[PDB]
Amino acid sequence: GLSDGEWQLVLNVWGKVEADVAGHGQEVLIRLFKGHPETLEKFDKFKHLKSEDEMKASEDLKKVGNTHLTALGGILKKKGHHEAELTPLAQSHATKHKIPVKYLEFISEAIIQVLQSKHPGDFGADAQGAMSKALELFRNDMAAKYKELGFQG
Ligand code: HEM
Repeated sequence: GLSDGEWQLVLNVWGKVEADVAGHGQEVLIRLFKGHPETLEKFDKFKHLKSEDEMKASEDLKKVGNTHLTALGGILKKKGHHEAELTPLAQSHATKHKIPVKYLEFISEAIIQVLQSKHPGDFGADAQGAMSKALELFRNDMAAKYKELGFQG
Protein backbone atom coordinates (compact mmCIF):
# COMPACT_ATOMS: atom_id res chain seq x y z
CA GLY A 1 0.00 0.00 0.00
CA LEU A 2 1.28 3.29 -1.41
CA SER A 3 -0.81 6.48 -1.37
CA ASP A 4 -1.99 7.91 -4.70
CA GLY A 5 0.62 10.61 -4.23
CA GLU A 6 3.30 7.91 -3.86
CA TRP A 7 2.17 6.09 -7.03
CA GLN A 8 2.36 9.47 -8.74
CA LEU A 9 6.06 10.07 -7.76
CA VAL A 10 6.83 6.45 -8.83
CA LEU A 11 5.23 6.92 -12.27
CA ASN A 12 6.81 10.33 -12.66
CA VAL A 13 10.42 8.90 -12.18
CA TRP A 14 9.47 5.85 -14.29
CA GLY A 15 8.84 8.36 -17.14
CA LYS A 16 12.66 9.05 -17.08
CA VAL A 17 13.31 5.33 -17.53
CA GLU A 18 10.81 5.07 -20.45
CA ALA A 19 12.76 7.76 -22.52
CA ASP A 20 15.63 5.18 -22.54
CA VAL A 21 14.61 1.67 -21.32
CA ALA A 22 17.52 -0.34 -22.87
CA GLY A 23 20.16 2.06 -21.53
CA HIS A 24 18.73 1.96 -18.00
CA GLY A 25 18.23 -1.89 -18.36
CA GLN A 26 21.90 -2.34 -19.26
CA GLU A 27 23.14 -0.15 -16.43
CA VAL A 28 20.80 -2.06 -14.00
CA LEU A 29 22.19 -5.50 -15.01
CA ILE A 30 25.87 -4.28 -14.91
CA ARG A 31 25.21 -2.86 -11.36
CA LEU A 32 23.54 -6.06 -10.22
CA PHE A 33 26.38 -8.15 -11.54
CA LYS A 34 29.08 -5.83 -10.16
CA GLY A 35 27.33 -5.75 -6.77
CA HIS A 36 26.27 -9.54 -6.56
CA PRO A 37 28.34 -11.56 -9.02
CA GLU A 38 26.71 -14.70 -7.92
CA THR A 39 23.63 -13.40 -9.74
CA LEU A 40 25.62 -13.55 -12.98
CA GLU A 41 25.54 -17.34 -12.82
CA LYS A 42 21.80 -17.62 -13.43
CA PHE A 43 22.35 -16.18 -16.81
CA ASP A 44 23.74 -18.89 -19.06
CA LYS A 45 23.84 -16.35 -21.86
CA PHE A 46 26.40 -14.25 -19.87
CA LYS A 47 28.43 -16.78 -17.95
CA HIS A 48 31.45 -16.03 -20.17
CA LEU A 49 31.43 -12.15 -19.75
CA LYS A 50 34.60 -11.38 -17.77
CA SER A 51 34.74 -7.58 -17.45
CA GLU A 52 32.55 -4.48 -17.26
CA ASP A 53 33.73 -3.70 -20.79
CA GLU A 54 32.61 -7.05 -22.17
CA MET A 55 29.16 -6.51 -20.47
CA LYS A 56 28.92 -3.04 -21.96
CA ALA A 57 29.64 -4.52 -25.41
CA SER A 58 27.13 -7.33 -25.15
CA GLU A 59 24.04 -6.71 -27.16
CA ASP A 60 22.27 -9.74 -25.53
CA LEU A 61 22.85 -8.11 -22.10
CA LYS A 62 21.24 -4.96 -23.44
CA LYS A 63 18.24 -6.86 -24.73
CA VAL A 64 17.83 -8.83 -21.52
CA GLY A 65 18.12 -5.60 -19.49
CA ASN A 66 15.51 -3.97 -21.80
CA THR A 67 13.13 -6.94 -21.30
CA HIS A 68 13.48 -6.76 -17.49
CA LEU A 69 12.71 -3.00 -17.24
CA THR A 70 9.91 -3.15 -19.86
CA ALA A 71 8.24 -6.05 -17.76
CA LEU A 72 8.84 -3.99 -14.49
CA GLY A 73 7.31 -0.70 -15.88
CA GLY A 74 4.25 -2.71 -16.91
CA ILE A 75 3.79 -3.97 -13.28
CA LEU A 76 4.37 -0.48 -11.73
CA LYS A 77 1.69 1.18 -13.91
CA LYS A 78 -0.78 -1.33 -12.43
CA LYS A 79 -0.18 0.51 -9.16
CA GLY A 80 -0.49 -2.47 -6.89
CA HIS A 81 -3.01 -4.36 -9.08
CA HIS A 82 -0.46 -6.59 -10.86
CA GLU A 83 -1.53 -10.05 -9.67
CA ALA A 84 -1.94 -10.97 -13.28
CA GLU A 85 1.36 -9.65 -14.59
CA LEU A 86 2.92 -11.17 -11.53
CA THR A 87 1.89 -14.84 -11.95
CA PRO A 88 3.84 -15.80 -15.12
CA LEU A 89 6.91 -13.99 -13.69
CA ALA A 90 6.72 -15.95 -10.49
CA GLN A 91 6.10 -19.18 -12.46
CA SER A 92 9.17 -18.74 -14.80
CA HIS A 93 11.61 -17.35 -12.19
CA ALA A 94 10.67 -19.88 -9.53
CA THR A 95 10.62 -23.00 -11.73
CA LYS A 96 12.75 -22.32 -14.81
CA HIS A 97 15.31 -19.53 -14.06
CA LYS A 98 15.46 -20.59 -10.48
CA ILE A 99 15.72 -17.17 -8.98
CA PRO A 100 15.64 -17.16 -5.22
CA VAL A 101 13.57 -14.26 -3.71
CA LYS A 102 16.68 -12.52 -2.18
CA TYR A 103 17.93 -11.77 -5.67
CA LEU A 104 14.73 -9.79 -6.26
CA GLU A 105 16.05 -7.69 -3.47
CA PHE A 106 19.42 -7.38 -5.19
CA ILE A 107 17.87 -6.15 -8.50
CA SER A 108 15.54 -3.68 -6.55
CA GLU A 109 18.66 -2.04 -5.13
CA ALA A 110 20.53 -1.91 -8.48
CA ILE A 111 17.40 -0.21 -9.91
CA ILE A 112 17.42 2.47 -7.15
CA GLN A 113 21.19 2.83 -7.60
CA VAL A 114 20.89 3.52 -11.34
CA LEU A 115 17.92 5.94 -10.83
CA GLN A 116 19.96 7.77 -8.16
CA SER A 117 23.14 7.83 -10.39
CA LYS A 118 21.34 8.82 -13.55
CA HIS A 119 18.64 11.25 -12.31
CA PRO A 120 19.77 12.85 -8.99
CA GLY A 121 17.72 16.04 -9.45
CA ASP A 122 14.55 14.11 -10.10
CA PHE A 123 15.11 11.27 -7.59
CA GLY A 124 14.76 13.23 -4.37
CA ALA A 125 14.07 12.03 -0.80
CA ASP A 126 10.34 11.55 -1.69
CA ALA A 127 10.61 9.77 -5.08
CA GLN A 128 13.24 7.56 -3.35
CA GLY A 129 10.81 6.49 -0.54
CA ALA A 130 7.92 6.09 -3.03
CA MET A 131 10.11 3.93 -5.32
CA SER A 132 11.44 1.64 -2.56
CA LYS A 133 7.92 0.97 -1.24
CA ALA A 134 6.77 0.08 -4.75
CA LEU A 135 9.68 -2.36 -5.30
CA GLU A 136 9.11 -3.77 -1.82
CA LEU A 137 5.42 -4.27 -2.45
CA PHE A 138 6.44 -6.08 -5.69
CA ARG A 139 9.06 -8.23 -3.89
CA ASN A 140 6.52 -9.25 -1.24
CA ASP A 141 3.84 -10.26 -3.71
CA MET A 142 6.35 -12.29 -5.61
CA ALA A 143 7.57 -14.19 -2.55
CA ALA A 144 3.90 -14.78 -1.69
CA LYS A 145 3.48 -16.26 -5.19
CA TYR A 146 6.70 -18.28 -4.73
CA LYS A 147 5.42 -19.81 -1.42
CA GLU A 148 2.07 -20.81 -2.99
CA LEU A 149 3.82 -22.70 -5.95
CA GLY A 150 5.72 -24.59 -3.25
CA PHE A 151 9.09 -22.79 -3.51
CA GLN A 152 10.67 -20.16 -1.84
CA GLY A 153 14.35 -19.26 -2.05
C1 HEM B 1 12.80 -6.88 -11.54
C2 HEM B 1 12.31 -8.15 -11.29
C3 HEM B 1 12.22 -8.96 -12.60
C4 HEM B 1 11.44 -8.80 -13.67
C5 HEM B 1 10.27 -7.78 -13.88
C6 HEM B 1 11.84 -9.83 -14.63
C7 HEM B 1 11.28 -10.05 -15.85
C8 HEM B 1 11.75 -11.00 -16.74
C9 HEM B 1 11.14 -11.25 -18.00
C10 HEM B 1 9.85 -10.50 -18.49
C11 HEM B 1 11.85 -12.20 -18.61
C12 HEM B 1 11.58 -12.88 -20.00
C13 HEM B 1 10.37 -13.86 -19.91
C14 HEM B 1 10.37 -14.80 -18.75
O1 HEM B 1 11.26 -15.71 -18.68
O2 HEM B 1 9.63 -14.84 -17.70
C15 HEM B 1 12.90 -12.59 -17.74
C16 HEM B 1 13.86 -13.53 -18.05
C17 HEM B 1 14.87 -13.86 -17.22
N1 HEM B 1 15.10 -13.39 -15.92
FE1 HEM B 1 14.01 -12.01 -14.99
N2 HEM B 1 12.88 -10.58 -14.07
C18 HEM B 1 13.15 -10.04 -12.85
C19 HEM B 1 14.14 -10.45 -11.97
C20 HEM B 1 15.17 -11.34 -12.23
C21 HEM B 1 16.33 -11.61 -11.44
C22 HEM B 1 16.68 -10.96 -10.07
C23 HEM B 1 17.05 -12.52 -12.08
C24 HEM B 1 18.40 -13.18 -11.72
C25 HEM B 1 19.09 -12.72 -10.68
C26 HEM B 1 16.36 -12.85 -13.31
C27 HEM B 1 16.79 -13.79 -14.23
C28 HEM B 1 16.22 -13.99 -15.42
C29 HEM B 1 16.75 -14.89 -16.43
C30 HEM B 1 18.01 -15.78 -16.22
C31 HEM B 1 15.94 -14.79 -17.49
C32 HEM B 1 16.14 -15.50 -18.85
C33 HEM B 1 16.90 -14.44 -19.69
C34 HEM B 1 17.28 -14.96 -21.03
O3 HEM B 1 16.61 -14.97 -22.06
O4 HEM B 1 18.43 -15.46 -21.00
N3 HEM B 1 15.18 -12.10 -13.39
N4 HEM B 1 12.81 -11.86 -16.59
